[PDB]
Amino acid sequence: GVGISTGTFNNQTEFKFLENGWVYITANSSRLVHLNMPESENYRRVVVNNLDKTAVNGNMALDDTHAEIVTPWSLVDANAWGVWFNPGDWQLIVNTMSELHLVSFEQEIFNVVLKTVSESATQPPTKVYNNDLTASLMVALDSNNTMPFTPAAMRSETLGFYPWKPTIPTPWRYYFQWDRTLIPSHTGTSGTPTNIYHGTDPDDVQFYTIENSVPVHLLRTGDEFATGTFFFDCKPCRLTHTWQTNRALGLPPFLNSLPQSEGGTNFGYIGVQQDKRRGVTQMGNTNYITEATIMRPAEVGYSAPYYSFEASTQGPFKTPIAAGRGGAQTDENQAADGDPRYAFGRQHGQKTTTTGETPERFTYIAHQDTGRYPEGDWIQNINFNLPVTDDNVLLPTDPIGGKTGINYTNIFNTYGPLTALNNVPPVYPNGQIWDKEFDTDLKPRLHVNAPFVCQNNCPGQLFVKVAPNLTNQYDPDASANMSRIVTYSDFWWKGKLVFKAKLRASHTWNPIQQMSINVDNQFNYVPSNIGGMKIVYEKSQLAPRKLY
Amino acid sequence: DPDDVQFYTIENSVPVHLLRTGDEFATGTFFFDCKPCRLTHTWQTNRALGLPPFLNSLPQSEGGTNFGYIGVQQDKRRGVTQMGNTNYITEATIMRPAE
Amino acid sequence: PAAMRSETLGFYPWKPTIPTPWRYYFQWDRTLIPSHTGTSGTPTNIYHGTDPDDVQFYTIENSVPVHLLRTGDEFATGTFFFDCKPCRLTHTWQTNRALG
Amino acid sequence: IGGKTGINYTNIFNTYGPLTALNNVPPVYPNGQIWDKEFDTDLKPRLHVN
Amino acid sequence: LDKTAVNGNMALDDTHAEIVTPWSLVDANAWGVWFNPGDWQLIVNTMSEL
Amino acid sequence: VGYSAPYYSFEASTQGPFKTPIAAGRGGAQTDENQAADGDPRYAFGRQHG
Amino acid sequence: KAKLRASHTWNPIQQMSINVDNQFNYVPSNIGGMKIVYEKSQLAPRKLY
Repeated sequence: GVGISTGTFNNQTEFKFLENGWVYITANSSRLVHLNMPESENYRRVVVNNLDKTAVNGNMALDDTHAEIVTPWSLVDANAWGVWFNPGDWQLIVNTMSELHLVSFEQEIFNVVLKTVSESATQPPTKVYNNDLTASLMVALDSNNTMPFTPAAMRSETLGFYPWKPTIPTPWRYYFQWDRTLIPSHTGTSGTPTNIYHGTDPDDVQFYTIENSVPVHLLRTGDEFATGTFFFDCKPCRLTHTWQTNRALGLPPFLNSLPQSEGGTNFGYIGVQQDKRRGVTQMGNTNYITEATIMRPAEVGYSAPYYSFEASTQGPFKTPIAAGRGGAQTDENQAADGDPRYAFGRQHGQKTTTTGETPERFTYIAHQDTGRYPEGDWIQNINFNLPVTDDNVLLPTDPIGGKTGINYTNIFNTYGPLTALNNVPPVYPNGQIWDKEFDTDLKPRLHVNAPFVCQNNCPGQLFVKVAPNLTNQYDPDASANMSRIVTYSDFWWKGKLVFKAKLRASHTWNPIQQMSINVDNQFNYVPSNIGGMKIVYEKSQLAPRKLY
Repeated sequence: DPDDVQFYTIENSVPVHLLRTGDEFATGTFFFDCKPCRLTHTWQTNRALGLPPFLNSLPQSEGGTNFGYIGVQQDKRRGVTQMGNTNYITEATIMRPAE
Repeated sequence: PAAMRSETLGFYPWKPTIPTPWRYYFQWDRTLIPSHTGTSGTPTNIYHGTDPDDVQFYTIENSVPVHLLRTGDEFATGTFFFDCKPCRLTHTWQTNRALG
Repeated sequence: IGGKTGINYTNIFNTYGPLTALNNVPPVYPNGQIWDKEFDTDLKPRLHVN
Repeated sequence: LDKTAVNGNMALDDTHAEIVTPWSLVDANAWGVWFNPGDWQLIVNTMSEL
Repeated sequence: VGYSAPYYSFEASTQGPFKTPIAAGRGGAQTDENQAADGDPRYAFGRQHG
Repeated sequence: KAKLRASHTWNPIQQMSINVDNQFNYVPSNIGGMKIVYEKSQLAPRKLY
């Protein structure tokens, strides 16, 4: 029936508590989605090459060169934490929960409406909107994962986070292979290094088309679409942060003299001469046992070359790392590498009533201190003669290559068989939830963008398109653009994402750190005098957990 | 080093079959447990993982010099980077799933 | 694990042994910029304290049952079963130059 | 390296990769440790040195 | 601070924070607690894996 | 077989510098105690333990 | 034991084929000389992510 509804709005979060301290969290999300017909119906192979920016010696990190295929479809993405949780629900979770399992995901398109636009061309402009009871909306769910995975979170291009604001899909595009050579330079280098785009190797050509690879449904106003329930197989995610670094693992030394009266200046003393002590050290040629030299079981965290850019065929890129600075939670200006910095618009958090194309940004400083403090590291000769001398110690202030701004910590890697590290914390709201595992034979131990990893497969991407509404004047033999009736679709999209969490328990006398509303953040959770919302970022691993 | 010495002899370690001109020896079927081997290569590098940026201004006519453009000033862009101390989002700087 | 400090039980049955005073680490933020015999002045050697988000004050009393053994009582832990991987009592000499 | 006459490239060098074959630590009688607890981290070390 | 204030002694750092409890720990996670030299001789000379 | 590491690397974190642990020590050090170097543990102990 | 390949894309992928620049590498010579040239294995492409 033309006038029969095919679905119901649902944005409730239901916490069905269950035996053994577990809780099934079913996140419902609903959105009115607005879709226009594509600029063209043709798959386009477009190449970007910003030789102007990189021609300036010293700017090679600004290389946007690439190739892509701009498809006539659009992508519906619900893979951001802000499509399923308001700040209250996130508080409930990250305060009262310890672990979080992804269970299932569904989505369905319903109440499809297609309209047409006609313009009068009268001296005072005016235009009218008419419904189409016969137009179709093309829907395609790529369940076999034949298409490339393009998680729109990276571009802040998922659906909106507000249940009461309409959203739009992202015009889907995917990469096309390309070679590219860009020798790095510096301000003051002569001439111009080789900055060349060489085209595409035939070995790597892959042109995917939804029409030729996925079933498509011609939905009308009285038709509906559902995906079916897809069950995840991801490893559990932990909502608690480890704080112990290598110096905080094991049995501390016995104190042979303790403070007699309380006070910040009354320290205690081990009271045993350092080379006369007892214990286990891997430093085999020295008798000194000190907190910096006592054997620890393994290593927490690793050092990586920071602000390294590596180059492969496609061009330079940055080397990713698991975590950033340790103890940098106080200041955003000291985040440095590792910690992710998000930029996004009014759909995804920025005060919806702001003006201008500048986005809103922040840097996520995680609570887990699995990081490094490069200005504290040093190498010294094996002979370990103390106190050390200039020639036998490589301080972070010693230039490498004669460059005063570079030091060995920039080129210094320590990931070995003894490394231990954690998965990336969830980022709310602008963070990804799940990411596909690489189809490489040997796999990375984690991903930096999504706390969960699809071990085998994870849900297909939903593609939408407004079916070509053709004028009578159509001739496929012409090279000119297809004449089309201006058409667009407002359709409701509903999702159901199921989690499972475990309720936390206190192991300590002291209380722990929790999310709370306070006067310094009161107004970030309520609409303004003109209805302008914003969703600020939230931590996810407040409570401490014992590493060892 | 004496502690590392290992001298082997076939005679003292394996049963030896004496095969005359009228004899034959068969080893017997062996069953492997090896991991699968893929006869396809992977062309993507870090620069080609994920969703490309939306090209605000596509080309209008074909030609070797007719490149597309993104249209948004780099410091003014939207997305994610691990370089937490800078606003620039670029194809060389944007976060990628792994390496 | 007391082995790291050589504070485990003794190794002779005929010599009595003492237990070790138990302690555990708190959380301290501490910075120390390395130097050499030749650096000028004194680089930062600062202790910052504790960040409230890493504080964990455990007590035995509030976490574990306590058994009050008088001069005629006994306490048996109960058998535990391990799940470790095997250890080898043999070594490898082959380096890369000796493979194949 | 860096002009320090007693620091050579081998001091800042790492050759660990997808090809490293290495063994577990041998027991040390009598001051060695017998067992250890695995760290409660999401990604865990391949061996303990203790 | 006194020891580490001397330039070039950073390796001798011992600073830390600990909780001193009224409890004592019984630890038998060492080899000598269990095996005498003769038993070790036997295990290491006659056994391959443990 | 085996790997190289930035031996006697000290790495700083929130709690202060620590020595980057390595799995195994030198090769050929069995013939000279002066070349024990990193990797191979050194045990210090008392009259309860040897 | 192997699995046959499918075609996930519009384009034709690369394949090994005899061509005039390489035909004589697979036939004996007038004096009976054989040679076996090396052949690539992973000709077909696949999507990584």
